[PDB]
Amino acid sequence: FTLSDEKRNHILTTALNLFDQFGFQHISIMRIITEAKIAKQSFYMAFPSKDSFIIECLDMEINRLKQSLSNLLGQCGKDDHTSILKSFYQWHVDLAYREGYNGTLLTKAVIEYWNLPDIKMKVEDFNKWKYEIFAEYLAEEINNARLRIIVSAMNGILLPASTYLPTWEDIESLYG
Amino acid sequence: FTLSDEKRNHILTTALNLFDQFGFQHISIMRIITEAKIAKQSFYMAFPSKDSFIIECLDMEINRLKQSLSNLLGQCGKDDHTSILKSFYQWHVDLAYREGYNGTLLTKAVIEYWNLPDIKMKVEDFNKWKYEIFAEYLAEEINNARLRIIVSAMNGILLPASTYLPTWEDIESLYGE
DNA sequence: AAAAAGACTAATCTGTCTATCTAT
DNA sequence: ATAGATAGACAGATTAGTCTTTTT
Repeated sequence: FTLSDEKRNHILTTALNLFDQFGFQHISIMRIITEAKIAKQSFYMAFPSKDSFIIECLDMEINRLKQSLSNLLGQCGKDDHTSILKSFYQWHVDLAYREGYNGTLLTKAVIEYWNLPDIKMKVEDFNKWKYEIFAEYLAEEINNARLRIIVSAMNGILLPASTYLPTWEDIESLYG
Repeated sequence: FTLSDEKRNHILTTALNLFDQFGFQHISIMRIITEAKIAKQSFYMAFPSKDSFIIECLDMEINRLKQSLSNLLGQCGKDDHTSILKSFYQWHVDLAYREGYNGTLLTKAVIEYWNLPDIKMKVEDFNKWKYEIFAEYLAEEINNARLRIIVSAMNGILLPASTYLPTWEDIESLYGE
């Protein structure tokens, strides 16, 4: 009748792991219901439809990636512009350089869910946020021409089935 | 027990136009058959299953992307490395600016079919082919640290819901160094 | 015989939604 | 009565193998 946030946040986390491992298509409600040690009726007292459940899962993953990159950049010196560059590269690395990587969860949401314009907007607002939060740290050094190439090159790393990825020493030569 | 190859390409091209705008899991084979104005049994005589049809659809797209890039870089002036880099850049922007872009058809096949290992191999074979055919025309080594950044910046243009696309003058200033 | 159109079916699998059934 | 499990059940679609009729 009123799903507890202990249980409510369990269908979200269980589905997010099932979605990142596989896909939005393969993983069904019945798959998440059993693995989250929950029933089917109580799942609908907090989420009306599956499309609302996918949007809810996307906002949680976007906020997760937001805090993940926010803390990683704040651990370097304000004048150490090279440490911010390496943290930005290693952040895109530990995502793509993982076992069973088939793209980020945000890229999957834009491919399967072109029907809802709010989903592509939610991902676009984060990609713009990732660029602007990275330029906030390095605004007095790297110019906008090189910044757009740095971020676009880092986005090419997140692209699955990509070859000839730019190493850190390759990124080191761009700064100087 | 055999099918006309003219009809074979009609089922293949109809599904490709359906997948590039809607993805693989949205379009069913009953929709592909009804959209191609063909019969349901003629689809199974040529293609044994649905995954065999998808892999055949991926091989046709890669060979299409191969000739499209081989020609665009080939029609450029000989030893005009700047004009080739400009055509290589405008090629990725032309793909990302196509209406209804939710990702490359290769990216969808990789994401939506993680189970089939040969799908991830064919796209990896294409991206490996794309980087090496670019170093050939530029008279540059296959290990140029600049080249690895240029191509990866172009793939970032093909990212779904991308933003802050680098301008041509940005890619020009890199190669100018 | 060859190909090509036409539904059958069947075995399957979901999306919600009903109908209780408790323990609390 | 709240909360949460535990089921089938309506309603669609669905992929693959069957059967019929037909034109070349």
